[PDB]
Amino acid sequence: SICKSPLLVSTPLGLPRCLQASNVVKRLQKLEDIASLNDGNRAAATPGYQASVDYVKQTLQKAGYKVSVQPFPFTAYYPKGPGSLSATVPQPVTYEWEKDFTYLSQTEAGDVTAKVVPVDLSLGAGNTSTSGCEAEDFANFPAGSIALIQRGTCNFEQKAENAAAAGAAGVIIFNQGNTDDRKGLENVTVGESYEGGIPVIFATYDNGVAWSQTPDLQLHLVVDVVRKKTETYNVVAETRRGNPNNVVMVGAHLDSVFEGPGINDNGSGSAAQLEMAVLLAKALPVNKVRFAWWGAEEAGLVGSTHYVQNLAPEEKKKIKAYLNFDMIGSPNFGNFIYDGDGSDFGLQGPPGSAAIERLFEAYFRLRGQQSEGTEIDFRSDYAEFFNSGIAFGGLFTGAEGLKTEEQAQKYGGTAGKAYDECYHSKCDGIANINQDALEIHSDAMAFVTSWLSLSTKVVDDEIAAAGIERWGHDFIK
Ligand code: NA
Ligand code: NA
Ligand code: NA
Ligand SMILES: [Zn+2]
Ligand SMILES: [Zn+2]
Ligand SMILES: [Zn+2]
Ligand SMILES: [Zn+2]
Repeated sequence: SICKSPLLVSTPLGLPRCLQASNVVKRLQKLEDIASLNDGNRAAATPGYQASVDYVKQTLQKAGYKVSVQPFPFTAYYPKGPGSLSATVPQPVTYEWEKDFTYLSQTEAGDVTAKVVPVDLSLGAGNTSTSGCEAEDFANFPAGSIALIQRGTCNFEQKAENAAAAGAAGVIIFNQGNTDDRKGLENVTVGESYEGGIPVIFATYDNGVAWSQTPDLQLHLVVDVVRKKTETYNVVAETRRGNPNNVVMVGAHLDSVFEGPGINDNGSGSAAQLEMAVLLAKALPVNKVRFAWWGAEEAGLVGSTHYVQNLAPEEKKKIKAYLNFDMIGSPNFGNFIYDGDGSDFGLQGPPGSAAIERLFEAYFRLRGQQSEGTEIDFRSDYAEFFNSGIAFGGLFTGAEGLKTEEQAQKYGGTAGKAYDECYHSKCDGIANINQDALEIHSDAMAFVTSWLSLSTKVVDDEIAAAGIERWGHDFIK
């Protein structure tokens, strides 16, 4: 009733009043029901994702929006079982899955036994290895061997594809070892676009050093995964009203990991943004508001990156600001605002990102809540907007990091536990939501979206004055 009036939903203090976490939770329950009917997940290239798309689309159509379901090619990747790695020559040694070695995400499967050949290594503290980054590194590389490659400088995908082009049967990339914190296993990917055709694993630095100095070494490596070329979808809609040349865009990825329902990650952002879009159907914005639900974020930001890269330059220039909402209901939440001004972590977003951050900061302060910065190093769907020079910001309640004592004093909850203990897990379901955090973060999403829908001047002022290790969850280099 009252929240159908343009006088409420058009303005920054009216829209949050109308956007209730309890109503967002009803949408989260629908996503939970979808997961339960579709093998327990809403992952890219699954019926659970398709049913999520259908729900978002129908909801938007019922609220009066035209909806664009935008397909894009997508190579799905699924680990089927643990990997194996053993030395056969000069002496039999069994290496330990998830201790000595792990998979590169998006690797091909394989079962390979071959001589191990090091490629352009530069060992030791402080090294600036470029191992495997240039085709010349593989001059005189014997086809059929396993390439032993050191992390450094360029993307894992480039190292592995260069090895494949030299006829390698498999690739072992070991951590760089230039600092003490770069010697263990890490979450690493060859990218959804990997086309090397051969298996690729990651190993600890010390294992790489020792293997590189073992004469006659042969390793037997088994990678048990499946890749499948298919497609997935973004869902895009925009208000009929508002300046089409000054678009305020909001996004939230709609896919989960395969491991679970993805209710906090990222049902929370998807559902809050959907409630906001439904409310904004009755608003009278000055600037057009565009809403995107991204596919395949968990595979390396594939949907959001595809959307931005495929916009005609004229269309890209019309997007003035991008706001990203990825995980905003964490049970053990902190109040995190993207650090667009680099005040905390030294990485600055494109001009206008500071103004967006300041809007979120001021809103949290007005509500009597504390907040703090979080990193913007290409961890979610703003990445390609950032890369394209578009001002951006966003909100986050925390994932696998452990809450600090100071944060427990500011936000409550439990110090020493993850902000979200069900991150990327089967338990990321309907119970894995803090409704107080969801309420405040949805309120702030609504306030800043509505503010910018009336005036982008704070962003425009910074644009006028002005004159990559990860890509999503995994490290690309
Ligand atoms: Na080289
Ligand atoms: Na692709
Ligand atoms: Na990952
Ligand atoms: Zn997410
Ligand atoms: Zn995630
Ligand atoms: Zn900051
Ligand atoms: Zn509220």
